[PDB]
Amino acid sequence: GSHMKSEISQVFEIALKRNLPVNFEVARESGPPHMKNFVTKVSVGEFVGEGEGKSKKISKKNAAIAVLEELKKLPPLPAVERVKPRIKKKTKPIVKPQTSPEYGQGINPISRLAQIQQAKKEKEPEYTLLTERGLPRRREFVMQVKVGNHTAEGTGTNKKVAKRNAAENMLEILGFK
RNA sequence: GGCAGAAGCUGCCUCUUCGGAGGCAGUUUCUGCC
Repeated sequence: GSHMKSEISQVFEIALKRNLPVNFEVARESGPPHMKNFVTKVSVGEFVGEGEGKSKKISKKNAAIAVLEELKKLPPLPAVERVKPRIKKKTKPIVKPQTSPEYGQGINPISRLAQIQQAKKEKEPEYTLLTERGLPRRREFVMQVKVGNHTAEGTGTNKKVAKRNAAENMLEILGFK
């Protein structure tokens, strides 16, 4: 074996200890301001990479793989100090996840609702925040969303997670379920 | 040739009145968009 499920996920947090990786940026300066980036590049340490790969019909992380080879040629680092202890801690990844020989367009309410908006020539719903609460012994997120004439609500730990809990209602409020 | 959104996986950042909260991105599988 020579690859994993993610490879940009390696580059992405080494930036915390190297202060030069994860510098993803545009590849042009005479068109991207119009509406969309339409090509991307990355710089890491003393090197640089681009999304092209062999043809991009291979992966969507050729940009990072082309610069992750420089993370193997790094200095001793005379700045941003670190440690590497052993025989004192142990860890293991999760084993609950699974795979399938097939896929679908409605695996969960959350993806399903987001996927339906694009088929209507939209992008996303009209999400909103309420959080009209703050008791001496109770605090929580309270999301609101609108889709035309109706609304749903949900709970979470940030504005990228309360979207999950509300989506179970988002199909039943407007009659998609 | 090429990008953005959602979920699953990965991990980071800050606050706490001691209930707990607030904030991010990446990838990959679906979709749409270039």
